[PDB]
Amino acid sequence: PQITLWQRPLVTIKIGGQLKEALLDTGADDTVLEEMSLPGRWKPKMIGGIGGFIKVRQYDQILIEICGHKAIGTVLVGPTPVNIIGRNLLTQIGCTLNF
Amino acid sequence: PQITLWQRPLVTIKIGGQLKEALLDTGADDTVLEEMSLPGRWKPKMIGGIGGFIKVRQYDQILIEICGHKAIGTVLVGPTPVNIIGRNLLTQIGCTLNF
Ligand SMILES: Cc1c(O)cccc1C(=O)N[C@@H](CSc1ccccc1)[C@H](O)CN1C[C@H]2CCCC[C@H]2C[C@H]1C(=O)NC(C)(C)C
Repeated sequence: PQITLWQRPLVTIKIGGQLKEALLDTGADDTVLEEMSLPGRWKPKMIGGIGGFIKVRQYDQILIEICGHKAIGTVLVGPTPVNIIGRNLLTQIGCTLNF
Repeated sequence: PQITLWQRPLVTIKIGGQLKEALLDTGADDTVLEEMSLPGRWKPKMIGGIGGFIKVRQYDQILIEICGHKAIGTVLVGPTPVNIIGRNLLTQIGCTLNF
């Protein structure tokens, strides 16, 4: 798809069998989702953005579908205001910025 | 142009005759630039990112040129680590996310 930006670029993703809405974010290096239980062992991690750092659980090799495209990568779970799909998964689905 | 996301999408912008590097961010609703003295009055404002809120100065009707493309809109100036070009300006240059 070609997504314009007059509105936030939110899309439906499927992860752990659940549908969730998430923001395509070229400014985020990582993918950070709201608190949820995923299978797998996880590692504590710290990530920062404007405002500061937050503690997150790092899950590796998680399967996630973004608008039907499959991606398998690291997903951070923690107290984010909104679900964010960062560059580690946007590259996997072949997403580019264009003008 | 088409910018891939292997690396952070940093591009050259020009504002008030000064060239600067800035991040194209579909996740940012606003444009936030590193501290700088712009003429004009401004309004105080608080914006939140991942770890919390920061105080910024809002300036209106600022002209920025992004890869030869002019945009004019509100810019927030505050102690950010990187200049962020948000959606309010990205839409003006016809920037789309494509996959
Ligand atoms: C989540 C994340 C990472 O995993 C790794 C690197 C950066 C980020 C990150 O938070 N990036 C942000 C840019 S701010 C930024 C700060 C430093 C470096 C690069 C970008 C997001 O792209 C945009 N970010 C998306 C999202 C983050 C959760 C809170 C709600 C928005 C807030 C918005 C944001 O911060 N907006 C401002 C107007 C304050 C700029």
